[PDB]
Amino acid sequence: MEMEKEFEQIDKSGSWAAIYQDIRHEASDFPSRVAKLPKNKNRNRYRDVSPFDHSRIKLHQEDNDYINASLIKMEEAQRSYILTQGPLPNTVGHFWEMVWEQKSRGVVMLNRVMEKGSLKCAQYWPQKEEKEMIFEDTNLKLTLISEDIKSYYTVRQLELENLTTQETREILHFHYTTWPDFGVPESPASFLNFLFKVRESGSLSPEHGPVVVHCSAGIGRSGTFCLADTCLLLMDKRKDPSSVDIKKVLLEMRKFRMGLIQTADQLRFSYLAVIEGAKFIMGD
Repeated sequence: MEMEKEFEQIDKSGSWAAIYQDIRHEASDFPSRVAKLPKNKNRNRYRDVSPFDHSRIKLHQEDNDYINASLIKMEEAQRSYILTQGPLPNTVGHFWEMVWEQKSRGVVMLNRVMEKGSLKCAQYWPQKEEKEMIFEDTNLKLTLISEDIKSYYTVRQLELENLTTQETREILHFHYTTWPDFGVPESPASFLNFLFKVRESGSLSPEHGPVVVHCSAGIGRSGTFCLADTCLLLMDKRKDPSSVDIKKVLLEMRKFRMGLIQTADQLRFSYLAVIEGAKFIMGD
């Protein structure tokens, strides 16, 4: 069923809450035993959001290999993503260790450091060229190279240095700065424009490790980003684009991380973004 017609059907009947609850009911449940060990309590931002054991990212260190992050591997679309929580004061060094070990090119950030008067993630990158950051626990140095501030997003060039080997890499930071404190955007135009800028940079492409994407918990805005991308890519690839079923794609992605798409308003926005974005994929 063409999603655009499905969309008007749900909208006129006002059943978004009922659709969303069906998804929550049918979603996978796998163990997350490592996340729940007592030695990891200060590595989790929220008690109710954990990576499944089968899909978690492992840090390459013998001490403690745990980080709240998951590998979402989309086999038909041929895309992979790492979804993670906003880093905590005690995990900023683990976060950049993961970026290094997984060979990522880009970091995608969908929240502000402070929202609703409260801190949603640590200030984990440097704000001035001449004031670099050193992560002593993981032996990394991070320097701000340049910054381009636009009306709806900021793109930063960063240099990450492995202090053990003195290798350096360029990391691109894509920061969407205008998601509202409550609710979802009224139009998907600026979110789609952001997604295409990430794509154009090479950060989503198979010559690099998976992109790292995060918000505060790493499941809501982050889920919207990867669901819209994968759905638009499948519409590009298939003979019949109307065969793409966003609810089935979302359930496949929830085999790899719990809770993706947090509200019925986020589900509706995901539909809207894919519908409007297809009016470029089909050729515009």
